[PDB]
Amino acid sequence: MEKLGDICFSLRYVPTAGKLTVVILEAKNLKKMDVGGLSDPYVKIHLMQNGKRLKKKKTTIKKNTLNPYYNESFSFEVPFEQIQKVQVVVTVLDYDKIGKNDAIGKVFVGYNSTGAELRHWSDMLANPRRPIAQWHTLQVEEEVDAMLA
Ligand SMILES: [Ca+2]
Ligand SMILES: [Ca+2]
Ligand SMILES: [Ca+2]
Ligand SMILES: [Ca+2]
Repeated sequence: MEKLGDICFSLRYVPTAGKLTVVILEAKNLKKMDVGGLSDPYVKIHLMQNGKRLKKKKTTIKKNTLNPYYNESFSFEVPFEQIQKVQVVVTVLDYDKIGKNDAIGKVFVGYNSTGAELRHWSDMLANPRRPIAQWHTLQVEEEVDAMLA
């Protein structure tokens, strides 16, 4: 579908600690969202269960780059009886000094995820020994929101 860029993040889930850790690592080949410029990307994470947004986090903003590096870690309290139902939604947006920020693209992993998104989630569930990083193709916001609704 649309060439919007790719996002790399790691996942780890430790049931005895009830802790899900998501590290936003880097993105690549992001779409330009500023006329006569590049983009000023930041990343949002939503933790969702049953269509309800339970937690939200945001990375810092990187100026003028289509290939940002973050290495920003976020942790979430998720008990073992809930982990199978959660969705981790990752959105890359372009910060604008004036007006609304511009969503570049979005992806989710977790309950009801598909393809490489499901694979990453499954790998996390099987291997709490270490964080597992994987790249993900960004999709247009409208498409992902439809799959989450
Ligand atoms: Ca813009
Ligand atoms: Ca800026
Ligand atoms: Ca901008
Ligand atoms: Ca704007």
